[PDB]
Amino acid sequence: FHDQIAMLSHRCFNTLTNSKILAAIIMKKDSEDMGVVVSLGTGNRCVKGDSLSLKGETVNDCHAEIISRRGFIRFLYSELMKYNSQTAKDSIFEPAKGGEKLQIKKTVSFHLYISTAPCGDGALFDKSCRHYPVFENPKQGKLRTKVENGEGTIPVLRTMSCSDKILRWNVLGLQGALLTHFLQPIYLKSVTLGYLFSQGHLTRAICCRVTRDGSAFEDGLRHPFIVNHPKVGRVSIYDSKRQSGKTKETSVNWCLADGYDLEILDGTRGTVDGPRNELSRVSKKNIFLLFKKLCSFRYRRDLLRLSYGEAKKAARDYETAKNYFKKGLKDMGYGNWISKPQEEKNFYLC
Amino acid sequence: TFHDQIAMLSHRCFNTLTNSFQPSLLGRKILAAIIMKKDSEDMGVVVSLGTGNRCVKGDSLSLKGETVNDCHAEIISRRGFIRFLYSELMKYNSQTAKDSIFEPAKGGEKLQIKKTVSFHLYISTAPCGDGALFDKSCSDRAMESTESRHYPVFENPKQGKLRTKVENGEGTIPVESSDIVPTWDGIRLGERLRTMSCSDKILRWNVLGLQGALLTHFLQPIYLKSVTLGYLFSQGHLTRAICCRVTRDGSAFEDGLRHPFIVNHPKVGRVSIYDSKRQSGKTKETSVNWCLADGYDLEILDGTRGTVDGPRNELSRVSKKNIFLLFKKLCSFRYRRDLLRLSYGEAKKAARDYETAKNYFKKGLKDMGYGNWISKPQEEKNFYL
RNA sequence: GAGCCCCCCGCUUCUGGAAGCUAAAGGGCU
Ligand SMILES: O=P(O)(O)O[C@H]1[C@H](OP(=O)(O)O)[C@H](OP(=O)(O)O)[C@H](OP(=O)(O)O)[C@@H](OP(=O)(O)O)[C@H]1OP(=O)(O)O
Ligand SMILES: O=P(O)(O)O[C@H]1[C@H](OP(=O)(O)O)[C@H](OP(=O)(O)O)[C@H](OP(=O)(O)O)[C@@H](OP(=O)(O)O)[C@H]1OP(=O)(O)O
Ligand SMILES: [Zn+2]
Ligand SMILES: [Zn+2]
Ligand SMILES: [Zn+2]
Ligand SMILES: [Zn+2]
Repeated sequence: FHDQIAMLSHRCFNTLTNSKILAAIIMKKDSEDMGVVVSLGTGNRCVKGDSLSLKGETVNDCHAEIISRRGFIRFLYSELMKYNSQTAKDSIFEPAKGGEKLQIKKTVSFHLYISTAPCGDGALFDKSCRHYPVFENPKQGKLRTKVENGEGTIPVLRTMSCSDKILRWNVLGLQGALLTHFLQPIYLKSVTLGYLFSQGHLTRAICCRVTRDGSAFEDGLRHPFIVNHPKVGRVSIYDSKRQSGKTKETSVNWCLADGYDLEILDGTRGTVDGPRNELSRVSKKNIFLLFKKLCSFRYRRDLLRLSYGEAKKAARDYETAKNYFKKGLKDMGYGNWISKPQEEKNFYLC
Repeated sequence: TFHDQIAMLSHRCFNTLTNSFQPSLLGRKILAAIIMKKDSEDMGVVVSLGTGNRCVKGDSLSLKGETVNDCHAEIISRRGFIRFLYSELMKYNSQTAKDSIFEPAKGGEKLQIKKTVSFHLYISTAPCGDGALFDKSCSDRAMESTESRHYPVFENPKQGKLRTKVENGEGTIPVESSDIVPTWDGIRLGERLRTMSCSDKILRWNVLGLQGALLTHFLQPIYLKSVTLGYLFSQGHLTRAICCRVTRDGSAFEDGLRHPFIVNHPKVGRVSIYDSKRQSGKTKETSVNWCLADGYDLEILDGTRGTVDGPRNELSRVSKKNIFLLFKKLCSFRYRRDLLRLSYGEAKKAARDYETAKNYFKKGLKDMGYGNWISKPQEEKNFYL
């Protein structure tokens, strides 16, 4: 099953780049349907403190998984644009309970593919080493933050590892805070790894680290947020020699609604590769514009007046679930999750 | 001491140990040995032996200290010396204090080496790094100079720079403006693993001691007295490589260091004539270890993986785990209950004096202008037992 | 200050040999 996911992602990337560390998100309409790559990203770098922007014109994490999520979010905005009464049947969204929000249809699902293991708790193992998590040592399961000048992470202006962010996705959903105003949380059906795959430490890293001490965490999670446990798999055949070849710091991102227009960024700074230093299309400003257009289209003038921080905090349910998940992580002994100052998110669109 | 004696002792010990073993040890090799001399008329006895020319890859590292991060001959030789020191500390007691190489120091808290006992080191070639940036045609002639005063030469700024043996690369490259921070998952994901050169390690021994950090609980630092090389010897290069490069900008570094930690200026020497048969290619990866307490037992390791060469890839007796086991045994024997409840990293950090000296030495190396020391990921030094 | 090539050093692919990569240390030419 995961071989088809990997080959689909590789074929899509090769076709788009005809004119590597590569992640993709794949939406499979039905079991018989092969599936289509919907979001695609590459990169291995993260910006530093000097490239941090208060007004949010720079992507603060050019890693592959993060940028694929940010392409998938743009794709979801596009699909919400396309939704109407006439095209309701042919879309992937259906009315949810209460009629206040839409929701993803049952048959359509999403899957994630990463060429290598996420940084953090997904590659803490040696040759010696239903979910089957592994908790043999006290140090295992701790939060780790990305280090500057490298792909690695160190245990706890600091950016959490890819594994911790995948855990946050598996608890609070993929859609983020803003799309909660119009959607229910969406969770990955499966996670596929190309290299550096350990079953015990991947399932512990992404889902099961909050189920170590029993089911005392799920009960406190208000619906519809759940502790997702996606199916975890590996590619059947793999390259033997680890690839140590030097890797460029360019990041390629694409979404299904963009046709054949890839965007290239440099992870050291987080802007489009060019002398003019164009604003990235996966940046905070473009996402806020896309949301304000969705709100204008949906006649929800209440959300227009809110800035990025105010609109993000407007989703009471999502923010309460986020705070509860952070507190649950701090309780079990994993260190404090770092959040950037609110002045970064307190920007008003022009 | 007459260097030819050190070389003959080392090679005779090797030949006797491997006189009738498997033919796989007939390839080219680099040999290092440590010799101890109890008095003036002592003929000399080998107390360690190591070989090999490789290191581990970034993939083969271990999170519980079950691998050896290096296999260069001098490194394995110093590890064997550490094992010998542990065994000799085991044998010590009140009855056999005179026959032992140790004597009580001021206050009796920690032992020290007898003033009549000395240690020498022989390497079959020049140590990699700052000690080998010159052609074999630059071979100086052997002179029996009575004076012990070194003669370092600082021809260019590039000389004196620190350097690492990168993985899957050729040569010995300085600590660049490469700010790649060594991390466990980062190295696993595919970055380059950089192990420090043997010349830098020998400088570290001369400034800190050959006993490491754990042994400093029970002993004062142990220093070397002579280094004998069998090829690629140059006085002005080797002297700066091992001990003089920390004294280039005056003696202000010496007064900063705190007794019993002091710089060491061992007598440098070269064998009378080199063995001209030094083939460049065909350098296999097997490594050999031998200590005095072992008797006739030699440990053969595959240098690429850092484990015992065999299908079972069992533990190496020079690995960090076995050294920690010996430390626990000695702490139990010496009624040191407080140290018995600490981890490897904390036990090394328990010795305030050695840690302070090591940090000061690294800071002095960086400030004076030779780069920054490259350390293994913290998840690899502080392991789980 | 730029460009080119001449030599010694740990890996992959077709007992031996051949090719390629690795980035440092000296040299020559315009
Ligand atoms: O860009 P992402 O990596 O996908 O996540 C960012 C951001 O994380 P980064 O700053 O590391 O990029 C926020 O995390 P913080 O570091 O700011 O704490 C996070 O959550 P918050 O914005 O609530 O802090 C999230 O937001 P969401 O919960 O909607 O997934 C999202 O923020 P943006 O998408 O607005 O940039
Ligand atoms: O090569 P070795 O002679 O065995 O030196 C190793 C080790 O070097 P490796 O990099 O090859 O593992 C450490 O060097 P770094 O990892 O820091 O670069 C260093 O350990 P410390 O810096 O923490 O002191 C040292 O320690 P010591 O001076 O006590 O001998 C010692 O460590 P081990 O004895 O544990 O192998
Ligand atoms: Zn990452
Ligand atoms: Zn799980
Ligand atoms: Zn060497
Ligand atoms: Zn000297």
